[PDB]
Amino acid sequence: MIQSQINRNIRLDLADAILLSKAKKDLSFAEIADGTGLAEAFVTAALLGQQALPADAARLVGAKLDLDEDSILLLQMIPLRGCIDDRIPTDPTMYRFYEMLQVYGTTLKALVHEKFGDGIIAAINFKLDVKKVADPEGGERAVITLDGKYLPTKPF
Amino acid sequence: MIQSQINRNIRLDLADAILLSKAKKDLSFAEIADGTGLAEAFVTAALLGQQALPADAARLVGAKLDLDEDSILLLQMIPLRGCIDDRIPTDPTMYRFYEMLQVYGTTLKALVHEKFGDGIIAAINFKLDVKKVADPEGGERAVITLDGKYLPTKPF
Amino acid sequence: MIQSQINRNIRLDLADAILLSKAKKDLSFAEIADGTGLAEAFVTAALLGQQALPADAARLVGAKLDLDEDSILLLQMIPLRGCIDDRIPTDPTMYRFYEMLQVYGTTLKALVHEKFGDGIIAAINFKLDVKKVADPEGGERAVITLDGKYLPTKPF
Amino acid sequence: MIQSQINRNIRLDLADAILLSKAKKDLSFAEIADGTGLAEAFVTAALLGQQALPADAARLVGAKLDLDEDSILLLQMIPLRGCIDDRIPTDPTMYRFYEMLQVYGTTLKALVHEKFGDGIIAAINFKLDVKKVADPEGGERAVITLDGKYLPTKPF
Amino acid sequence: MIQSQINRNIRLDLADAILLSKAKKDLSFAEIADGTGLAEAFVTAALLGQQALPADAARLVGAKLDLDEDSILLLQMIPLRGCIDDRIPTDPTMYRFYEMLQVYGTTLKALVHEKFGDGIIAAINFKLDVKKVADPEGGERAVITLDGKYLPTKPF
Amino acid sequence: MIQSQINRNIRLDLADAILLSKAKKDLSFAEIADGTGLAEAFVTAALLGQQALPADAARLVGAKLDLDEDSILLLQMIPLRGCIDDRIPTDPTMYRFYEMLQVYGTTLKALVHEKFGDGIIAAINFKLDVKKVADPEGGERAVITLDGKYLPTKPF
Amino acid sequence: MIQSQINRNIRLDLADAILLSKAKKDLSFAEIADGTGLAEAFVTAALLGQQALPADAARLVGAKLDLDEDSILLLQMIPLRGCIDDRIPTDPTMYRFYEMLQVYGTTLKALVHEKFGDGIIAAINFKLDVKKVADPEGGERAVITLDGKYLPTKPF
Amino acid sequence: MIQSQINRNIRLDLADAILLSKAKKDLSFAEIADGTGLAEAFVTAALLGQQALPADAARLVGAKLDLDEDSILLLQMIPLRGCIDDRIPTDPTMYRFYEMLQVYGTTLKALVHEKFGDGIIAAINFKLDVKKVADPEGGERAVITLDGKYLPTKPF
Amino acid sequence: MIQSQINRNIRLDLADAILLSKAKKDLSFAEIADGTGLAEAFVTAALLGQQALPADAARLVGAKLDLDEDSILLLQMIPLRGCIDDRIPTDPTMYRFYEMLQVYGTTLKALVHEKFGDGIIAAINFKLDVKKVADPEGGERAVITLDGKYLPTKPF
Amino acid sequence: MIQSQINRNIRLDLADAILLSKAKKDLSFAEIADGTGLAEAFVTAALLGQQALPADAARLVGAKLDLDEDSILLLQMIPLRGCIDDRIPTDPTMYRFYEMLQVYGTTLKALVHEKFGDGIIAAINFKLDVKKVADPEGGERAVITLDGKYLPTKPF
Ligand SMILES: [Cl-]
Ligand SMILES: [Cl-]
Ligand SMILES: [Cl-]
Ligand SMILES: [Cl-]
Ligand SMILES: [Cl-]
Ligand SMILES: [Cl-]
Ligand SMILES: [Cl-]
Ligand SMILES: [Cl-]
Ligand SMILES: [Cl-]
Ligand SMILES: [Cl-]
Repeated sequence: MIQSQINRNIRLDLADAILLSKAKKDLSFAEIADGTGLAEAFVTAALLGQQALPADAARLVGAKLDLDEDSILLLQMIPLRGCIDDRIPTDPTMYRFYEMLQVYGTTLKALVHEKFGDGIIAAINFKLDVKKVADPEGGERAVITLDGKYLPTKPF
Repeated sequence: MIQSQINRNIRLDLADAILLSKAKKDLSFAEIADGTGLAEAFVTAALLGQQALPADAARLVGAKLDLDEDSILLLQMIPLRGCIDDRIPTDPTMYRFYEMLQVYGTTLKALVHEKFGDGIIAAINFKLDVKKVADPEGGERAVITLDGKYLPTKPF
Repeated sequence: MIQSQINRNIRLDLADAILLSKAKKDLSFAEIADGTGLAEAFVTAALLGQQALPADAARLVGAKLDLDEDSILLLQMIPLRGCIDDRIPTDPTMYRFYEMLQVYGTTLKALVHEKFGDGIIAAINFKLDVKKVADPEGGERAVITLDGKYLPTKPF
Repeated sequence: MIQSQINRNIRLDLADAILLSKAKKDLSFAEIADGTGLAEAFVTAALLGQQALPADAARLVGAKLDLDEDSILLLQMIPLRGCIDDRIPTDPTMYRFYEMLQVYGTTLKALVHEKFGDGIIAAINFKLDVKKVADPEGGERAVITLDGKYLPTKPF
Repeated sequence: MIQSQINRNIRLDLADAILLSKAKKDLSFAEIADGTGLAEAFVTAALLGQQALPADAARLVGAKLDLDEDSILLLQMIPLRGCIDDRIPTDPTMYRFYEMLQVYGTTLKALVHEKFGDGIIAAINFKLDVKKVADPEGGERAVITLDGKYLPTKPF
Repeated sequence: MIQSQINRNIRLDLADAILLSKAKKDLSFAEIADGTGLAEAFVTAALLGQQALPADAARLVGAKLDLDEDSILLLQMIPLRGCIDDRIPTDPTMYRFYEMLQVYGTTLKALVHEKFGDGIIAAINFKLDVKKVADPEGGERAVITLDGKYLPTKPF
Repeated sequence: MIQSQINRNIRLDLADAILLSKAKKDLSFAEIADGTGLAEAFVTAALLGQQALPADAARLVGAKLDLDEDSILLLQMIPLRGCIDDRIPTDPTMYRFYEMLQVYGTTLKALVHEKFGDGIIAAINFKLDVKKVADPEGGERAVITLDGKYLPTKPF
Repeated sequence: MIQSQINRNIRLDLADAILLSKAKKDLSFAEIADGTGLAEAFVTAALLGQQALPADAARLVGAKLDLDEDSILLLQMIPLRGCIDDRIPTDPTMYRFYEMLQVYGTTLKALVHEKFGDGIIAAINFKLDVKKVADPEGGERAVITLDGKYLPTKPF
Repeated sequence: MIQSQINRNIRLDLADAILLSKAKKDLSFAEIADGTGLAEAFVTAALLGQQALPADAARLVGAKLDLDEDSILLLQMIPLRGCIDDRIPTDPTMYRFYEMLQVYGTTLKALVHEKFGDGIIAAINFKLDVKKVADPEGGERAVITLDGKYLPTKPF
Repeated sequence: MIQSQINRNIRLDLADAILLSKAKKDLSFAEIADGTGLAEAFVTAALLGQQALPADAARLVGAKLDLDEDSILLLQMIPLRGCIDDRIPTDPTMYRFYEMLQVYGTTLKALVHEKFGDGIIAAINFKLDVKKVADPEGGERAVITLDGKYLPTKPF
């Protein structure tokens, strides 16, 4: 039977536990997700309390990280999502994504309405991935793809 | 000589005037940007107060929207950026981009550090893009790609 | 060509003009929405800045309210939605719906997950109606129906 | 004799324990409420810290969840209600109910005054329910019914 | 037909106008309410944007204050209530009532539940009067009576 | 020697323990205060961290509630007052007192200046009392009286 | 008859106009207060929207500053007090007094209780003066004296 | 070698421990500071986490309060200063000093600039003291003296 | 006679007017400061409402920018300082300085106490400067130098 | 394999422990950083949770401070940065750097755009150092150098 959380601190504390075990075992997120049949961003997000793992994947990551049974169960619960401590990130890495909203939020709105119509790009119907590639002017770049579904707002 | 703003309200007011004229003339953002040599997201963002147009682009868009001379001048000013009214968007379309941060912000941090290292993905050396794609299962999918430069944080 | 707003105050200013004209004419929202083909709540929400009217409806309600051409155009724009002045309503009538969230939000989460699964009840895919019924104990009750769609969240 | 709480964290901590036990036993909220004579939304809200269970119900759910006597006593306390961590939900599932307020709050006010008069729809003399209904265009529709008493505001 | 407001600033601007007129005419609130059939606290709250005057009262006070026709109509509108500028009053005289809540809010909760039960004392089914009397120990006291109905919350 | 607190949490944690004991013993606040010579509102407020008990009273209530010695001493401390978790109550019962300020705060100020002059009604030389009175129309009325000293502000 | 304000911006806008006229006339607050028979700090506070002038003082200062009759009437109103734009000062000069509270607030409380007892030092029965005193080790010191009455909080 | 804190909770937790000890020994702040060579307000502020004691004074108060060696060491650390839980005090006694800022903050600025010039009165080079004085109208008066150095702001 | 402001909006409005004239005349901040005797950052801060200009400097910049007499007088007023619209900058260029605080603020504290002792680095007895330097690895380095006087906190 | 944190409290708790150990050994930040090959501000920031140490540095500082293996592992994790408890520093020493932003933030923006162009000085590409200098007029000054790369924002 599906089970859900209502207080984020339970799964966020579990996340800190997972991170220590991961560091102690010198593991990557890529290798923890290996063998789950699930994308690295989905599995990572679960570990960090923002998604629920199916039972088989919870058991597999739990074995990797030497987690107890209550931890393995908790990873299968539907989370109380929200990873930002207090609404606006303080961490520079996370902040940049917030800054994108500050600079391009209204442009994204305007061009979503022009290209798709009145409604939204779903934050629920998703796939997410992060790639590193060379920058042609030197150095490296991130190409992060958010693959969402347009959901129209229509009169009733 | 470069000129810059310190109060966002001057350019956001101009954005509202620009959008009324745009509506009255039944124009798209695509056609406003057409002929400027500048990307539609860049020109859009400038009309909306979040980038500076070079003089020739400001004159071209100003002729298209029947803007006055002070307005064309204002569009060339480096803006006081920040499009969100009060920190967290109230608008559902814009809100989804905030919710993405709430769900995936720590995952984005985690994967950036794993794949690139310590530092940030910069959204000044950056361009965002929205593609319409047919969902193979009915409806339309927005693929939003975020491309920024990795700037490392290194010991000194 | 679709047109969109980015600062809520343009349409909220128009809303207050609408309400003054409506008061002088002694109009009801039911009568304004008469002949429109659209639900009372939908049209009312448009007048108040939170939905867009199709051109014919904008023309009709604009005739009823003696609106000028710019105002009729404004009602057809996709709004920057967000009706609450500063996040938490001050108005008692409005505040009761917020209090509903303070008391039942986590219950709504838990029951949505049990009945449907991981995901959301979609705020954009919608219909809303307010019905006055008799309270058998004396007085009246409001029955407010929120008719939404379940959108699942699934591993990838 | 009636007993009340003044800090929500006592009952919210109890909720987290209830949820871990419920998950360990793979129970649904529907079955926990079964045998209690009380609506599933009512009982669920109690477990989650937002309502008080009568003594018979507290004992009955306490038996099903293997709760100690202090916990069964706590469930009978009149709570310090307020389920949202910090005013605006971060969790997408709960956030959609907040967003309905941001889109429709003023419409709800305007139609309540039109149909009933000055005053409020109460959230104490109130019930809530959630029904699943197949969308005739594929998938599941969620109908949420909010039912409150009208309480007039009159001159004095 | 009943008319309502959605933005407090319209009625609060009018309240400032009413206060300048009242000051110019050197009137009291007691004098303004006299011959109205209505309690000074009700009429005063209406002038200050927090209640709706019935038509007869509105024209009466309108004549006294030399108000224009739009102003007399505005006074009959159901307000967007909320008199505090930003949530916590800055004014010492207003602050003291806020401080009563900070010191005695939980005691008020506890004693309401003991004396009446689970529920609220409605702040709507109300009447309010302020009296000045001698303090037996010297000086003057305010006796402020808040007469409201208990509305129970019962299991459902 | 008088002793005072600077962190409310010490007294608020004690309040919770007090409340658990009270419930385990099925005591009322009336009965806890009976025998102490001290008003029920004062004794209750002290238990909940908002007033200081004299030593004898602290011992009397400590006996009744089976409290340890550090707890009996803590009840005698002058508290760091402030019972609201975060400024605006989430609890419906307490929120109603906040709502009364949002509706009537400016009217209270206006009538206080009219009746008394410039200054305040003191929340310190003060007593609050709650009295049950059946409504003529069925059900109960809460008549709540706020009685406070007027303290003038005069030119210097 | 006494008159009062409910929106600080009326008196604050007047304050700014007073300040321009004062600067145009190259006047000091000392000189403006000369002849009123009222303290510098009181009269200054009045001009800045935080006290009420008696009529004669208001006519005197109004003559010095060439205020119209509406302005002189406004200066006699009991203000809606609160001079800080948004709770915490941004101005360094004003900020230092806030910093004094951050450093010494709990010490002030502790010593007040030790020296006087439970209660407060009033901020209404209160006079203030700023005095320049030569500093022995070079420079100037300000000695700000806060002179207010102890108001006990007693059991009842 | 000087030692400094960066998280206030270490020293604030220590202050609570000190206060329980002080209460258990029925000591005053005046007694605690005797023999220290330091002003009562300074020593008290140190115990409460807002100043650092010299080693000899830390040892002396440590002995009086029966503090362990880590605690005596902690008292010598330069604190992370800021005694207000959340920016605006809830406690009435502390709140009065905040209200003084809200009433007189702009007057303080105005008179400081007039008497001294552009710059600030220091809250670092700062001595303060609380004196009890009888009121010739009856009762007791607090005279708080804030004695700070003037620090000018000049062009560069 | 020294003159001072109490509401930042007067000088911030003037700043926007100044910036428009500066843009129309195609002037640099270096050119505006030319001839004044005053550092670029000091004069720029004055134009932007954060510093007062000596009269001769005000007259000079006023001539260049074609400002009226009232405006030239306003620039001589001691401002109500604080340039950030709402506490945390939204603009990326300004934000980086805030983020420096979030990353290195506790380090700055720690190293300041180590090198100098207890107290502060003043922002009054203070100047800053921005210098351009070539990056040998390509492009340009900005070296920002913060130079402030150490002001000790000593026991009293 | 690189490891990263998502909850600052883990590293901030470590920082408090480091600071107690450091005080017990009477250590300086200079001596702790000696021998690491890394700058004082960099190593200090790492101990304080705002930078990550390489393995050899982490082992070296951990030997000087008698840290356990888990703590040495923690120091090597990329942190969740953000040292300010709640956005605006309460501590005077840290606050002065915030005040620098409030006075000069817009000047910094304006002069960055004039000297460099549109874009940012990157708060990541960094070295900072704090230098103690003789003040010619008497006392000491802090010279703080922020050495960052200009990152332009260009049209596209
Ligand atoms: Cl990925
Ligand atoms: Cl695009
Ligand atoms: Cl509770
Ligand atoms: Cl249901
Ligand atoms: Cl009355
Ligand atoms: Cl009572
Ligand atoms: Cl006022
Ligand atoms: Cl003075
Ligand atoms: Cl003292
Ligand atoms: Cl410079």
